[PDB]
Amino acid sequence: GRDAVILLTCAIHPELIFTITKILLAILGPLMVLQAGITK
Repeated sequence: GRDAVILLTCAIHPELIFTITKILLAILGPLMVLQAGITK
């Protein structure tokens, strides 16, 4: 749940989880959404 994971996120491999959050926002792909099953 909460009130524990946030503490473990900054205490256990914080330099790696932050990088995942940055890629998490880039995993959507606003341009890719306009190319799903296109040009057929």
